[PDB]
Amino acid sequence: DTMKVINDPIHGHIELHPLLVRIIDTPQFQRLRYIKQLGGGYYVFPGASHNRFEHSLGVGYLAGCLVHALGEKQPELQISERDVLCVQIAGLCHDLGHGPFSHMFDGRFIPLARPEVKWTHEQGSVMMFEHLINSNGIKPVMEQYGLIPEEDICFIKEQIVGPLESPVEDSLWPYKGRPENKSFLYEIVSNKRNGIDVDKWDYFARDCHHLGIQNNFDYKRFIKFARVCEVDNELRICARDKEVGNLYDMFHTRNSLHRRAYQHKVGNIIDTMITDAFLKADDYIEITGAGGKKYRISTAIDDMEAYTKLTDNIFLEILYSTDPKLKDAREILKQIEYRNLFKYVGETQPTGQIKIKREDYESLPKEVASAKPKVLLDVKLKAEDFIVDVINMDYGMQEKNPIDHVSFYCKTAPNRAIRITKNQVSQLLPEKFAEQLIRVYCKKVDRKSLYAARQYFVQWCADRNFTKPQDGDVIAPLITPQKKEWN
Amino acid sequence: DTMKVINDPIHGHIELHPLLVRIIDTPQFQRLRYIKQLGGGYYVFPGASHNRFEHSLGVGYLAGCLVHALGEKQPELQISERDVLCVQIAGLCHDLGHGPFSHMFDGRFIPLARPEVKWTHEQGSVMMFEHLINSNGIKPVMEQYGLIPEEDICFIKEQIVGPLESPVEDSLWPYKGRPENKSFLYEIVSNKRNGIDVDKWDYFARDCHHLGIQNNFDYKRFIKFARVCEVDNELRICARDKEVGNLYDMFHTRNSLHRRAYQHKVGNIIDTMITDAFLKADDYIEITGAGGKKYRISTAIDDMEAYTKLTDNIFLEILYSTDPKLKDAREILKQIEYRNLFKYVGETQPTGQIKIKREDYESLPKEVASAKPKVLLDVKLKAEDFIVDVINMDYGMQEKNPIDHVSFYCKTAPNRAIRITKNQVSQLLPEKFAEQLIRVYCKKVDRKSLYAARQYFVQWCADRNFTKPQDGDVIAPLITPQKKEWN
Amino acid sequence: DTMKVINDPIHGHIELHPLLVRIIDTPQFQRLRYIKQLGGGYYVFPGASHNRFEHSLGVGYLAGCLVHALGEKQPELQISERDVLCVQIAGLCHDLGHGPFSHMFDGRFIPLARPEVKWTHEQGSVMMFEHLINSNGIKPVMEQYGLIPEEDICFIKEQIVGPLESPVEDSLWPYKGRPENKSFLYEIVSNKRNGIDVDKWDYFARDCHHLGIQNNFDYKRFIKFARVCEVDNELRICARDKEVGNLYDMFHTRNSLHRRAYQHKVGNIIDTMITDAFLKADDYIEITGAGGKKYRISTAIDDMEAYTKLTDNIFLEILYSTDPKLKDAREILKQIEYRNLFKYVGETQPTGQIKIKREDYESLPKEVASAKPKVLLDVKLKAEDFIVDVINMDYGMQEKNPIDHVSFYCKTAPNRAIRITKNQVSQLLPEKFAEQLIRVYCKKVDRKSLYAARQYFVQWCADRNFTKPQDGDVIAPLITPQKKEWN
Amino acid sequence: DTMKVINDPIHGHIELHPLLVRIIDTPQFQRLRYIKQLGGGYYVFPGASHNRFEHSLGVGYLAGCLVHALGEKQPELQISERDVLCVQIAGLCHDLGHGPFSHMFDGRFIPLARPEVKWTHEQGSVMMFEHLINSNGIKPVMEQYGLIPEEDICFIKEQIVGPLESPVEDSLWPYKGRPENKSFLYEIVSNKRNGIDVDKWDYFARDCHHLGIQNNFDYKRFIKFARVCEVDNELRICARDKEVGNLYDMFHTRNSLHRRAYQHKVGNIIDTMITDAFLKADDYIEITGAGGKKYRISTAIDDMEAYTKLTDNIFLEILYSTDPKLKDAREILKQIEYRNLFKYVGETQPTGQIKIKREDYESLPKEVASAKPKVLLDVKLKAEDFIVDVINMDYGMQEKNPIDHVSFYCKTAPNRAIRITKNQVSQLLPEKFAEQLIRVYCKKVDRKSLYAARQYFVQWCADRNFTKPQDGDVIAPLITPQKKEWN
Ligand SMILES: Nc1nc(=O)c2ncn([C@H]3C[C@H](O)[C@@H](CO[P@@](=O)(S)OP(=O)(O)OP(=O)(O)O)O3)c2[nH]1
Ligand SMILES: Nc1nc(=O)c2ncn([C@H]3C[C@H](O)[C@@H](CO[P@@](=O)(S)OP(=O)(O)OP(=O)(O)O)O3)c2[nH]1
Ligand SMILES: Nc1nc(=O)c2ncn([C@H]3C[C@H](O)[C@@H](CO[P@@](=O)(S)OP(=O)(O)OP(=O)(O)O)O3)c2[nH]1
Repeated sequence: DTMKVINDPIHGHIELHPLLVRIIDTPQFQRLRYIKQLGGGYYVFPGASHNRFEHSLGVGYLAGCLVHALGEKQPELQISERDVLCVQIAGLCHDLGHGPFSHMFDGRFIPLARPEVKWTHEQGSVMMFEHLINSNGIKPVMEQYGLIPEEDICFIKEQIVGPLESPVEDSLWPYKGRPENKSFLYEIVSNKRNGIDVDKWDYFARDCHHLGIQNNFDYKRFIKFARVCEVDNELRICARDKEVGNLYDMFHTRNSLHRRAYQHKVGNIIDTMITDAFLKADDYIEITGAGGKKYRISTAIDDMEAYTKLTDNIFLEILYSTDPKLKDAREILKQIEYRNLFKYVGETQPTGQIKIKREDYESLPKEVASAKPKVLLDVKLKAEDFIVDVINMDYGMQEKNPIDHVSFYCKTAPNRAIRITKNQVSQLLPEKFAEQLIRVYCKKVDRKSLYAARQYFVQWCADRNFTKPQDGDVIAPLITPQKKEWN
Repeated sequence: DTMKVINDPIHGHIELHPLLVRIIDTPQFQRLRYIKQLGGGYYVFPGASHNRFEHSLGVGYLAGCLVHALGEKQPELQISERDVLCVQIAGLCHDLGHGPFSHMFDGRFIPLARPEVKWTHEQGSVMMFEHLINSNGIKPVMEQYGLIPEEDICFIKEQIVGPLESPVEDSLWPYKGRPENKSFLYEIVSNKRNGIDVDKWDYFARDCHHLGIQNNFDYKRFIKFARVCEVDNELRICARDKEVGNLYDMFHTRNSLHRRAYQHKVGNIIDTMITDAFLKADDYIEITGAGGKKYRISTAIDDMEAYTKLTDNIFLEILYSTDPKLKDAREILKQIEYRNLFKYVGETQPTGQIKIKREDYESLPKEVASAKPKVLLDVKLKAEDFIVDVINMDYGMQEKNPIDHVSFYCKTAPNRAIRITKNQVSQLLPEKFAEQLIRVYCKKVDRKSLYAARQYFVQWCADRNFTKPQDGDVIAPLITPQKKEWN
Repeated sequence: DTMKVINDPIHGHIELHPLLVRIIDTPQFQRLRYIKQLGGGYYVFPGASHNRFEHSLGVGYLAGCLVHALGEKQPELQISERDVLCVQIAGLCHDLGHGPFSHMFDGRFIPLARPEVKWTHEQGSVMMFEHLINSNGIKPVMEQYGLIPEEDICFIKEQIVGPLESPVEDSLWPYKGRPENKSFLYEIVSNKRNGIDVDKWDYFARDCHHLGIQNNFDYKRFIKFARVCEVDNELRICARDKEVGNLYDMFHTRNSLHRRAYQHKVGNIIDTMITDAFLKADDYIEITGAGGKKYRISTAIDDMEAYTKLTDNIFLEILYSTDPKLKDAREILKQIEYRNLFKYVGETQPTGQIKIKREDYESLPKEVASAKPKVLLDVKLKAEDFIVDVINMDYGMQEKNPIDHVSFYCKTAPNRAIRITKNQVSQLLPEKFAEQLIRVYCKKVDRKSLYAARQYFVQWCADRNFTKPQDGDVIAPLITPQKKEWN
Repeated sequence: DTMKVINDPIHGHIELHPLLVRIIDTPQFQRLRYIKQLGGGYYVFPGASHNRFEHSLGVGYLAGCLVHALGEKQPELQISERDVLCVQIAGLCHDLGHGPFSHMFDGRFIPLARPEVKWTHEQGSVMMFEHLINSNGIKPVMEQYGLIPEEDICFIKEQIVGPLESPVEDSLWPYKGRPENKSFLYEIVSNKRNGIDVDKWDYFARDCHHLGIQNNFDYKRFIKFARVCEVDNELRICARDKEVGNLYDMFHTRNSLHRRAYQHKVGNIIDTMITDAFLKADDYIEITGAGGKKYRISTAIDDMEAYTKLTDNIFLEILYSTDPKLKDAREILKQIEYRNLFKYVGETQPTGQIKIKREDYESLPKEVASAKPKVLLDVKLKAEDFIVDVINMDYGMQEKNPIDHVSFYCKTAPNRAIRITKNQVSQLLPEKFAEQLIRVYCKKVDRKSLYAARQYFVQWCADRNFTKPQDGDVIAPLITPQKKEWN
C-alpha cells in the first residue's frame, strides 16, 4: 500500500495515506461522486457541476495540512501521526450522508416528507461512517497503522457531530475521544465554537472557482498566523491579532456567496419544484434496503444499505419513468426541462425585532392570498398558486458575532490569548449579523396572473409594515403612495 | 423574449439571442446536461466533472464572437444578423448527439455492440437537431427572427457535418446552404480544412481549467489577428503571418492534453471496463422509443425519442439494479467502485512505417498470449486475461501537417494570402505528426499473474521489433540483454 | 499610421487609435514610465513594482470599452467616434502630473515643502496635457482625425478636472466642452458624482494582481448592466437595480485594499522618511527648467519643462550623491537601505463625532510628548522623537454614502431611474462610512526608548478618551486598569 | 531576530530565516531593487516592470522548499539546517552582480565597451557576495546560527559559480565546499549538469505572470516526484520516470518564452540602442569607487564599491543630463523616448551545419552592404546604416539534449536510476536543439531607405543560400523568382 497522489484543481497535488485510500475506495464514499454540491445552482450557473467527492477530499487535505503545520510550529503539543490520520479521516468523512442534490433533501424535502423526524446530514454521515467501517472491514487496517479503533472511531464521530452520548451540560469535558490537553483537535474539521474551519475554506475556494466568482480569502495566511494557546484552561487554536480584519473579510465573503449564488431566485424555485416532484413521486419509488427490504425515498434515511443508492439518480429515474403512477412528478420535471418555471414576484425585509419561525412557514401563503388591494383586479388568486421562500442570512452564529468567540495572540506574547471587540477593529463593520428575507413566487405563466400576484404581494407587504420592495414604484405604483412611511 | 445572460466561469458573461434561448430550453438540449465531457477522466482527475452543456454554450458564444469580430473588421463581407444567428446555432447544437460518458459510446461501445453500422456523433447531433426542430416547433420562431428555415437548416447541418447529399468530388461547390462568396462561414464552428475552430479553443480552456493543468493558448490574440482573404477563388479565414508559432503551440497544447489527461492509463482502463459492463447489460436494458417501442442501449441510436433518454444514467441503472439478469454488469461496476481495476503492464511504440489498423485491434491479445519467454514462469496465461489498447496521437490530420493547410497575411499586404512551410518557421519543430502507442493490461490482481503478464508483454515487444519499454530493465531485466539493439 | 496593439497582463490585448499612439509617444507621457504607482508599498510588497504608464493605458482602454458598449446598446444617444477618441484621451492623460513615488509628493511632500500653495495632481496633469499638446504639435493630428481641438481640448480638461473657468454654482450647466444632452460623458473616466469610474476598476485589478491579493469585483458585469437614463433632466449612467450589492462590494473592496496595502504601517513610515529626505535635500537639487532656468524639487511644479524630469530618479540622485551638502538626506536614505526604520508604537480610533483636521496634524506630537504616565520611566522623550500619522478611511465621499447618489433601472422599465436606500438592500451594511485612525512611531531603535514611547502613547490615548489599543493589555498592562471604561 | 514573512504574488507567503533577513538588508542586495529583469522588454510589454529583487527572493524560497522536501522524503541523506541555510543563501545571492537593465550589460555592453575582458554576471555576483559579507560583518551572525563561514562561504561560491580554484579536470571531486556524499546539493540553485533548477522555475512563473502569457509548467509536481539516487557513485537528484514528458514541456516553455518575449524585435532593437547610448556616454560618466576613486561605467566592474551604484539609474542620468558632452547619448535616448526606433528589415535562418561565431558578428554589416540586387535602386546604403542581431535558440545545452543528462527512477525500484532516450518517449519531439536566427535593421525612417534596405537584405539572403524570408514574395517579389530552390 504505497502513498497515492491526486491532481486536484484547487489544491494542486494531494498526497493520501494508505488508510485514507482504503477508506475512500468503498461504495459508501464513491456514493458522493454522484451528488451535486450545488443542487439548484447548476440550473442557474452552468459551471457549478462539482460534486461532494472533491470537496471531501479537499477538506481532508486541508485538515491534514493545518494539523501538520500546528504540530511543526509547536513541538510541545505532542501531535502524533495517529492524531493526523484521525483528523484527516474526520475531514474526508464529514459529508458522507447527503441526500440527492445535497441541500433540498436535508432542509426542504425531509421537513415536508416526514416533519416528525428531526434529521440532519451530520447524523447521516455518522451512520454511513459506521456502515463503511463495518462493511468494508476497516478496523484491521486501522490497527495495522497504529490506530486504536475503539477510541479513534469515537474521536472521529465526536469531530463530525460533537458529544455523542449526551450534551455535556456538566462534568467538565466528559468526552471519550481525546483528553483535555488535546482540546484543539475538535476545531480543525468542523469548528463549533466560532465556525472557522477547513470545510469553510474549501467550499469557498471550490465554489468561487466553479461558479465564476472571485474569492476574497487566503487560508494559507491564516495557517501561517495561527497558534495553539491555552484559553480558560483548554488549548484552543488562536489567530494573530492582525488577522481580525481578514476574518471579518472571510465572513463577508461567506455572506456575499450566499447572497449571489446560494440564495438565487431561480435556483431556489428550481429546488422547490424538484422537492415537489420528489414529494409527489415518494409513494412509487422503492429502494432495496438490507436483507431484501424495500424503502421509499423518505424512509431510506433509516437504512444505510438503501441510503447508499439514494443519490441524484432519482431525478432521472422520475424524469425517464414510463410508469403512469409517476405522471405528475414526471410532468413537473419536464416543466423544469422546458424552463416553464414558477414566476418571481418580489422580496421583502422584516423590520420588527421578532422574526417568523419555521413553524409559520406554510401559513404565509394563506395570509398572502388574504390581501385586499384597492386596485382593479380582474382575477382572484388562491393560496395554492402562491409560494413563499424564507431565507435566513447569518454569519454561522445567528444573533452572535462569530469573531466575539475567537482568541488572538500578539508578537510580544506568543502564548497569551486576548479578546478583540468589534469597536476595537473598525467603525465600518456591520451593526447586525442576522437578517431575514422572504421571496414570493407564482405558479401561473400568464401576464394577468403576474399582475394580480404582484398587486397581492405589494398589498401584503404594506399591510404588515414590511420594507418597501426595491421596485415597488414601477411594478405596482398604485399602492406605494398609500404607504406614507415608504416615501 | 428579452436577451438573457449567463455567468460562465471560462468566458465570463455570455449574452444569448432569444432564438438561442428557445433552442436550448428543449429536452434534446438539456439532455447534454447529464453527459460528462470526460467519461473515464472523472475517475482519475476528481475535478473533471464538467458536462457537454457548458461546452456547447461556450462554443456557440465563441463562434458568435469570432463572426462578429470578422464582420466588424471587414464590412465589405456583408455579414448579416442571419449569418450570426446561424453560426451561433451551429455552435450550440454541434454536440447534441453524444452517448453516455460521451466518448466510449462513440469510439468503443458502438464499434463492439454493432460493428456493422458506421456511426459518429456528428450524425447523431444532426438527427437530434432535426428532432428538436420538429418536436418543439422552432421553425415559426426562426421565421419570426428573419431566418429562412428551408435553407438555414441546411446551412446549419452543413456546418455540423459537411456536405449533406453526397461528397462534393465534382461540380465546384454544389452546396445548398450558403453561396460561394460566404465560404468563410464553414470554418467558424468546425473547421474541416485545418482544424482551427472555436470548439478546440473552448474545450482547451475548459479542460485545462477543470483538470488542474495550465493552458498554453490565447484565442483572443488569434481573433484580433485573423482576416478573411480570397484564397484560390474562395474566401477563407487567414491568420497573421507572425502567428504561425502560436498555431504550432496550439497543436502542441492539444498533444500535451491528450498525452496527460485524455490518454491516461487508469482512465482508459476504466472506460474499457464500463464499456464491457454496458456490453454485458445491453440485452436487459430497454428504453421506450417512439410510439411505445422498446429499444436497447445499442439500438437506441436509431430512434431519437429513445436516444433522448440514453445519458450517463444507465451507469447508475446497472449499478443499482436488483435484476439477477444484470448481475455480471453490476459486478463489473462494483469492481470499478472498489477500485479493483485491471492492472497496468506496459506500453510500446511501433517503429515500422506501417501502423496496425483498427481491423487488427482484437487480434493483438492472441499474439500476446502466444509469446514464449525464456524465463521460469510458474503460471500460463490466456488471451482472455489480456487487454490491449491502441492509441493514435495526431494533430487532427493524421499524416499531414495541419499548418500546411493554413493561409497567412502580412501587414504590408492585408489582402494577399501566402503559405509558410515548416522550415521557414523553426528547426525545432516535430519532424512527424503521427505516432501510435499500445497499452497492455491484465485482469488479475495477484503478483504472480502480474509478473507473468509483464514477462509475456516484454517478450512480445522484443519479438516484433518494438521499442524498449521505459522501464524494461527493472520489471523484466532477463529479456532486455537478448535485444542487442535495445542496448 | 496603422492601429497598434499592446499585450497588457490585466486586459489582454488593447487596440490603440493612431491619435492615441501619437499622444503616448511623447516625453510628457513616457515620464510616467518611471513613477511607481505604490511608492512606499514597493518596500513592503515586493511584487508591487508597477508604474502609472500601465495604469493610464488600462484606464484609457476601459473608458473606450465602456463608451463603445454604451453606444452599441443605445444607438439613440448619438455617440460619434469623436466622443470615443476624446474620452479615451481623457483616460490616458488623467495621471500625467504625478510627483516621484506618486503619492507622498501630492499628499505629504508638497504640503510640507510649501504649505502656502494648494496643489493637486489633477492640476499638474492638466498642465502637462497642455505642454504635451503645444510642444509635440498634436493639434494638426487631432484635426486630421475629425477632432475640433478648440472645444475637444476643453472637453478633455473638463473630464480630467471638472469646471475649468469657475465652479458652476449657477447658470445651469454653463460648460463649454459638451452640450447638456451629452452629460453622461463626464462620468466615464473620473466620476465626480458617485465615484464609479474606470480608473477605480483598473487600479483595483492591477493592484490586486501585483500585490498578491485577490480582487472581489467584476467590471464586465457592471458594463453589461449599465444604461444611460434621463435623471432630473440630464442623461446619467445608471446601473441595473440588482447590482446594488455588487456596488457595495466594490466599495468594500476599496476599503479592504486601503486597509491592507495602501495604509500599511511600514509603507507609511517609509514614505514619511523618504519625504523627510526630500525635504532635507530640497535646497541642493536643481532641475533645469525652461530657457535654462534652474528649479528646485518643490518649485518644479511651476514649470512643466522642469517637472517632466522630476520622477522617481531623485531618490537615487540623493542616495548616490557624493555632495557633502546632501549628507543628511543621504544618511536618511541609507537608513532606509539598511531597514533601520522608525519603530512602531501603536494605533488608536477617535470616538468623538469631531475629527481632527489637517491643520492640527503637526500639533499632535506636542501633546504626545506632554503625557505623564504613572509608571517607572528611566528616560524622558521629546516631541522630536515622536511621529504621528493620521489616516482617513472613507468610501470616496467622506461622510456620505456613495450609493445614495446612484440611479438604478429595472427590467420592466429600462428607461425610468429610481433611488435605492440602504435599508432596502440589507441590514448587514456599514452604519458609517467615515473613520479615522492615528499611528504613532518612534525614531530610536533601543528597547528602553520603545518601552517609554509605548507608555507615553498609551497614557495619551487614555487621556483624551480614545479607543483601547488592540494590544493595550500586554505592551502596557499598567495603564489599562486605570481606564475603567476600557474593561 | 524573529522570523519574517513576505507576501509574494507568485509564491504567496514566504518565511525568511533571520540570517537571510540580515543578508538581504544590505545595500549590495537592495541594489537589485532598481534593476529590471527584462531590460528592453519593458518597452514592448508594458506589464514587465519586475526587478531582480523579487526573483532572487523567489529563487531562494524555492531552493529552500526543494531541499526541505528532499530531506523530509529521505531522512537517510542527513540534511541539516546548515545545508538548508546555505542553499537558501546561494539562492538569494545568485544574481547579486547584474548591470543596468540586467542583460545588455552582460551580453552586449561589456563585449563592446571592453572586448578584452571576459566577464559574466556570476563572477560579479560572487564578488558582490564577498563585498557584502566583508562590509556588513555577516560572519559573526553566520557563526551565531551554526554556520562555519570558512567552508560555508566556499560552498555558497561553488553553488553560484562552480569550481573556484580551477576546473576539476582531474582528482575526482577535489571540491572544498561539501563532501562527496552531498553531491546533490550542487543542483538545487543552479544545476550545471542538465539545467533543471529553481531559478528556471521562478523566472518562468514570474515572467509569465507579468508579461501576460500563460505558463505551461508545474514545479510542485516535479518536487513531489523527485528523489535523490546514487548515480555513477555520486548522489544526484532524480525525477520520476513518468515526468520526462513534463520535462520536455518545460524546455518547450523556455523556448516559447524566448521566442515570444525575450527575443522580441522591438525589445532587441531598443536594447541595442540603449547600449549604443551607454557606449557614447561612457567617457563622461564617473562613479565614485573605493577611497574616492572615480570609475567609468565600463570600468566599474573592477570595484564593487562603485558597482553597487551602477544600476538602471544611468539611463535617467544620461536622459536628464544638461552636460553638452553627453549630447549624442542624450539624443539617442530621446529618440527612444519618441519611439523613432530603427526600422525592421527581415530575418533569416542559416541552413548549413556551420554557424557563424560571435567573432564574426560585426563583419556581417560589411557583407550586407556589399549586396548587388538587380533591381532599380535610387539610393545606395552603407554598412553604418545596417544593424545585424544574431540570436541563438537552445535548450540550455547548445547542441546536446538536456534530458539526455537526466536520471529517472520508477515505482518498482525507487533507488535505481535509469536513462531514457528520446525515441523511448515520443516520435513527436524536436530532432534538433540548436538553431540560429539573424535579424537586420535600418537606422533611417524614410520609405525609400526601407525599400533599399529590404532589397539589399533579400539579395544578401539569396547570395549565401539562406532560408526564404517568411514574407519574401511581398516586400521584395523581384528577387525570389531568381532563387529556384525557394519556390
Ligand atoms: N458574477 C455574478 N455575480 C452575481 O451577483 C450574479 N448573480 C447571478 N449571476 C449569474 C447567474 C447566471 O449565470 C447569470 C444571469 O444571472 P441574472 O441574475 S443577471 O439573471 P436572471 O435571474 O435572469 O435575472 P433577471 O431578473 O434580470 O432576469 O449570471 C451572477 N454572476
Ligand atoms: N501574448 C502574446 N504573445 C506573443 O507571441 C506576443 N508577441 C508580442 N506580444 C505583445 C507585445 C506587445 O505588448 C503587443 C504587440 O506585439 P506585436 O508583435 S503583434 O506588435 P509589433 O511589434 O508592432 O508587430 P507588427 O510587426 O505587426 O507591427 O503584443 C505578444 N503577446
Ligand atoms: N495577503 C496579505 N494580506 C494582508 O492583509 C497583508 N498585510 C500585509 N501583507 C504582506 C506584506 C508583506 O509582504 C508581508 C508581511 O506583512 P506583515 O504585516 S504579517 O508583516 P510586518 O509588518 O512585519 O508585521 P509584524 O508587526 O507582525 O512584524 O505580508 C499582507 N498580505
